[PDB]
Amino acid sequence: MPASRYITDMTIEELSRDWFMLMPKQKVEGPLCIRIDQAIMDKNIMLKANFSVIFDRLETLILLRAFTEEGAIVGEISPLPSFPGHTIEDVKNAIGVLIGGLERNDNTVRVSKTLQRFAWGSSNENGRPPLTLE
Repeated sequence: MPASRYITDMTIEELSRDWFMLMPKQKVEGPLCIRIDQAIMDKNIMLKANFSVIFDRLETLILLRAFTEEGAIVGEISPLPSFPGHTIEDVKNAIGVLIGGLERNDNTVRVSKTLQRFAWGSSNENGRPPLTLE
């Protein structure tokens, strides 16, 4: 087997940090459950992830986290433990569903340097349905 690399893009300190959603919205996207908080607006947020790597691409996502430049965890993409054999194809879409929710809320988000060159790249999700009024 070729050597499998591990990206510790986000720290164990903040990975093991307890948090909640004040406006919880649960999207399921394949083997990856997307956490969307509808209240988090006007924030500068970063899409960070720890994962295994093979052939210089994302092999299996261990965990993905969305948190502000404040450090406050406002969202997450939790890989379901009952699915240990998922592809980078699943992950790149999942990142963009999380981002899509952040876009609706009107934040300012950026994807991690790692996720950009591994998963995101050319195949990037785009779009924001505006939060309509009555």
